[PDB]
Amino acid sequence: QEVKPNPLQDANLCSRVFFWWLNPLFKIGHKRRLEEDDMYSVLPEDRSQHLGEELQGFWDKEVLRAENDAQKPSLTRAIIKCYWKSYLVLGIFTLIEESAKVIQPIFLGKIINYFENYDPMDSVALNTAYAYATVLTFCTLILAILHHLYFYHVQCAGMRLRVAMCHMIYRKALRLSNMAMGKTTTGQIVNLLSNDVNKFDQVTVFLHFLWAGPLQAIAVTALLWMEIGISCLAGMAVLIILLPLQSCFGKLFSSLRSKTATFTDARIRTMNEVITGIRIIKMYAWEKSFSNLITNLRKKEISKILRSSCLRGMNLASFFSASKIIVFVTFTTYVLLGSVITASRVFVAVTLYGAVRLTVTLFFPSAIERVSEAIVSIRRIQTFLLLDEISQRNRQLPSDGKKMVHVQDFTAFWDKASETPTLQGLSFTVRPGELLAVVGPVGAGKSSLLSAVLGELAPSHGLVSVHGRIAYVSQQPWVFSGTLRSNILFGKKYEKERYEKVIKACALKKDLQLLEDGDLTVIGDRGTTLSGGQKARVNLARAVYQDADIYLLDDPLSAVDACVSRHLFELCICQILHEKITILVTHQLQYLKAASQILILKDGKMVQKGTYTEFLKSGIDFGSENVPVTLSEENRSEGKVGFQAYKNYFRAGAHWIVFIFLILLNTAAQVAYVLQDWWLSYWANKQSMLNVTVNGGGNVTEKLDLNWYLGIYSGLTVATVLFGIARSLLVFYVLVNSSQTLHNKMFESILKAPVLFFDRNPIGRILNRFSKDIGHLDDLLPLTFLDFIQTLLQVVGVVSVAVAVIPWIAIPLVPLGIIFIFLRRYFLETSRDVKRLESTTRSPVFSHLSSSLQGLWTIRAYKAEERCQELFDAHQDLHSEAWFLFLTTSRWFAVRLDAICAMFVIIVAFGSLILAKTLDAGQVGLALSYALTLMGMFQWCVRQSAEVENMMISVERVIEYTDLEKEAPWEYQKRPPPAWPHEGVIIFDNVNFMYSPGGPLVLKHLTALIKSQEKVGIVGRTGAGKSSLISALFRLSEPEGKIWIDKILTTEIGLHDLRKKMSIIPQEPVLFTGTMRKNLDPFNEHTDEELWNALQEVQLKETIEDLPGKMDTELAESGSNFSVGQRQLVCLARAILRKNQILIIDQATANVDPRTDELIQKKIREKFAHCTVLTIAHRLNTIIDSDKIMVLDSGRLKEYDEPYVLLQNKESLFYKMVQCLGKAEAAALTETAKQVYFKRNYPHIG
Ligand SMILES: Nc1ncnc2c1ncn2[C@@H]1O[C@H](COP(=O)(O)OP(=O)(O)OP(=O)(O)O)[C@@H](O)[C@H]1O
Ligand SMILES: Nc1ncnc2c1ncn2[C@@H]1O[C@H](COP(=O)(O)OP(=O)(O)OP(=O)(O)O)[C@@H](O)[C@H]1O
Ligand SMILES: [Mg+2]
Ligand SMILES: [Mg+2]
Repeated sequence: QEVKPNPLQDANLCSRVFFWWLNPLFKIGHKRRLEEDDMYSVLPEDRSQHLGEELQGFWDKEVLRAENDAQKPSLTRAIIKCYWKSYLVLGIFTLIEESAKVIQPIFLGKIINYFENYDPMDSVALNTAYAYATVLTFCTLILAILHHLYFYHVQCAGMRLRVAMCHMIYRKALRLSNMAMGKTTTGQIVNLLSNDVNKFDQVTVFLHFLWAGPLQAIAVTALLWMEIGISCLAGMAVLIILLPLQSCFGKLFSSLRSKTATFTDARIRTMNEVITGIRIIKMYAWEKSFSNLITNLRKKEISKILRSSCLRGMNLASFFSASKIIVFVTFTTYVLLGSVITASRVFVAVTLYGAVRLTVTLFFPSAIERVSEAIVSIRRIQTFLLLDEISQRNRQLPSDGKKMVHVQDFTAFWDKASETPTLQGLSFTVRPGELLAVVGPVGAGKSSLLSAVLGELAPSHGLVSVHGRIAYVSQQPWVFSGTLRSNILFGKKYEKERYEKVIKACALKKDLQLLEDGDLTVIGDRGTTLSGGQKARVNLARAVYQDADIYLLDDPLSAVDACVSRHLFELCICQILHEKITILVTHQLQYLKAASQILILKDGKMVQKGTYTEFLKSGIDFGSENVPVTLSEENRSEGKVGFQAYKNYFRAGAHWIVFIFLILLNTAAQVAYVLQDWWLSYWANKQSMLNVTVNGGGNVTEKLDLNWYLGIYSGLTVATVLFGIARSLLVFYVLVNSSQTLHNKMFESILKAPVLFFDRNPIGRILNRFSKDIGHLDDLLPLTFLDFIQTLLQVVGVVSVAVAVIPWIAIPLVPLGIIFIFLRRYFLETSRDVKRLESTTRSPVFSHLSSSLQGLWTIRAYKAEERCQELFDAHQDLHSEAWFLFLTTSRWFAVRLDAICAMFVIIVAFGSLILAKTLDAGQVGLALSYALTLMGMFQWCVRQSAEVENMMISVERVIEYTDLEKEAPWEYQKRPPPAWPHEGVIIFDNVNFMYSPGGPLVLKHLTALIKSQEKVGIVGRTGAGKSSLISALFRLSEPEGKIWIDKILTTEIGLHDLRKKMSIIPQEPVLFTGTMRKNLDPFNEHTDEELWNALQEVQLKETIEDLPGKMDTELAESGSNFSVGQRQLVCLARAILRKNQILIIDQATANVDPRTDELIQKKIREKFAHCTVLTIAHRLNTIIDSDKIMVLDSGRLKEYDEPYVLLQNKESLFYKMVQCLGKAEAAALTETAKQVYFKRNYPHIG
């Protein structure tokens, strides 16, 4: 699958300058659409691993020199020391080009001097005119040929720098410790890799012009001084009064960029709690809660960028304002001093200014802004690089060949600001062949003991020793993108004789046989495709298949069915891991009979540590075609999209009256700019005629109205300046408003998407369009729209000025125009698909980064950092190839445009003499300079239009999401009564649920009756449909059959109205980043009294009050500070505070100790004893006292009756399941069920 080599490496200079190696690519793109197998590979020196590892050495040398100097490090010094060698050589080309751009007007003015004094006698004049023509061609060739190659090399260097910085940021994020994890979130890294690197490839382009500005300005001032006297110093004064203002604007630009960045960080941080928990938001109708925050943050960000956009508009208006400013300046003095201008002074002035402005007034403020943004970018990258790194594992001592884990007197602190430690007095050891059992209450430190073995917890007192590889199993399963086989292997080689044994031991055979593809089906991100019980066993199978030496199982039997839990514990831990080192932690009091070492931890204090018989003897107790991968690329059909997107983009900004006032002001500014030069030429001609008539017998002396002329010129100039300023401000404001409206519409439409979209499209595919695709509309879109509208206006003005001349020069404008149109049409048909492929290849970078930033724990546990870095480098090169191809195509188009313009100039200069041998200056003279200005404006306008089309097809990616077909509306026309549900009777009648249209069936003929105020329990093997039934009830996807709730069909009411009447406890734990008050209730409607009452009921306030800011503690990403027990308690508190009629418990006692479990069960039974509670759990000790228990097997309901009736039948699946888990527990459960049945049936004798 190796892509063909890039023909650039096998090309000479003659084909590299003109980009001749792009003919087959364009010929292929013109016929069919481009694919990923048609993009050329990057050079061997432009790889990600070759640049990142090269810059890392320089960064390490710089930080070592800073540590030796005992000062603060800096990234700019290392960047310079690394990228100055391959960049100082490019300065000589700019130095010679800026000199040629000043030399060219000299010859342009000298060649016209011959036509001004045309004589048919002397041939030396013709000889020197031809020599001037030859040197003019010599200068224009080097000015218009190598400039695009220099731009291409600069863009390549910028892309290399961006790739190196991205690799460095990724390598830094792959080593962040737990302390640094609480200061930064995923949104920060997303922003740093999306927008903070988009300025490096742009700031390295304009610094040359930045430092060459004054050098060319002084040169052109000294050149003008040769003809103009002391009066020319006013122009230098204007320059030295304008440039310091542009330099001082850098501080304001830096402050505005810093504010934009610190706000965009918080704006992007609120993405995981919106997307990854879309089911939790839909099950609680909290979409408006997140919309009240995200749109407000976007409005604040827009208000902050308003000042930056106003400054950019002011600079872009000053760009074309300073030209006429400098025209008026020194001319107000040369006219008032008595001297006059007829043709020569004004002509040389305009011909010099036309070349000076394009650099000085354009690239200087742009370069200032680019440097101001790059400073903030480098500062943020350095701040991210100076975070607290993870404690690297020290060099282990040479052992005697054996492996063991020894911990003696361990003491560490999770948070240095806290007063109490997490662990106290740890002294134990594990040998190969033993079984350690950790038991304790909630929030005691059971998982901290396992985390300390890995190396994530810095030991504050003591020493640890780890000999051998570790296979860690996190409490929360982590499944990345890919098939189940790739998830089990995880870099290991496929071995059927061991894979089948691992599948049989983990009881995954039924799961692989019930699916449609077995172990070859794809799995979405975050394991949204599979269930919790399936991922909990997939992770264990992956850990077992690795064949490691240390197995740190962090409660893998918490979300697994009780019937298969015994089989798993018997055929995966006591048989496979019997010879290895393992530390199993759990809450069940039946698996500890086979363990030889039990550590009863309590609040991080080692109370007891012995065997299982020592606790019973002493008397102490401890219980008190093949489903392609993730819906590959589907963005196609980019066949010259029409005005359908342009109309929407123009209407989302302002009203039609504002849209027409915009073009009115644009044409007014253009006609004023034209009339300025028109009046200047008229005054010059009038002064020439006056000098002629006063030299040829000037009997009368009638001087022109000096005051009137000066006043009208100043008025025209001021009007033009004000019109330009106003139109720039209006355009920028309209474009900012349009971008904000488009972003708001996209955000409002995304929330209304079905649950299938979120788990069929990867996180990266919908995250890269919320930071880069929508962030470009604030950084590149208006700067490209206004730089093209003004260019088109200037082209129209130049054409209207030139049409007033003999059409002998305007006739050949039609073939040139149609050739340019054909070239633009041929180049866009390729550039569109090239940009599409660039976006499609940049998407997987973020798609993999989002999964890596969540699975870094398992990554460090398995030591797959090399594989992760290789995958990241491959994903980055996949996009760098398309970026290089886009840059090469743009440079080839520019080279072709410049070549055609030079050919047209040569033609109009050569083929005109045969007919103008007699036609002198005034009618043939200065026409060459006219044509040069015309071709320059054309070359600028074509590139501007190409860039605008590129930006339009880029924003088309956002515009496409305007429809985003949805499910049933929020509220239908028929509304339920305000007292509904009054009873809560749910009736099913042949209901079927399918996660995808045409997919495998889950619920097959499910019929059950649920009375009012009847506690119904649901049990059965995992992955059977226990959650599918809840999903069909909550209407996450359109089900079959009919579902009646209090004589009301679910398919005839509003989705939000149905979801707001049923509370639910989520199966997986998830918390929102923010304050505890907002996490408990974001609407801010609950009183503190009832909040504390609910906290006391949940039994969490006792430890909540320990923190100083009980209601102000800001949580980390996904609740990194809180544990699984704390997350479950917060979810229970939220469900209690909901206080609705219908309550559905899915998974509430997964990782809960038996004591607090029974406590909260009794509390719930006392509180909600007057409503219908649909509780679901694996442990029967909390549901054996229910009214009826459902038995879901393979989707179909096998039996549904009373628990005692099920126990009285030795053939029932419920009895066959409860027969396991020992004998005493089963007997106690049967006795409790019999007592409950007696008390319910015969109270007269019970
Ligand atoms: N990043 C963190 N910063 C500060 N404290 C933390 C962090 N992570 C966990 N904790 C603390 O550790 C405690 C939980 O410890 P640990 O994870 O070792 O046991 P556990 O597995 O949660 O116990 P159980 O399984 O009974 O819930 C929590 O009370 C929490 O306050
Ligand atoms: N988006 C999806 N695409 C394909 N299949 C899916 C999707 N969502 C769920 N499934 C399948 O539907 C089944 C539903 O299982 P369910 O979630 O009811 O298990 P569970 O009862 O939650 O397990 P446990 O009781 O251990 O938590 C899963 O086995 C899964 O394979
Ligand atoms: Mg735990
Ligand atoms: Mg479930």
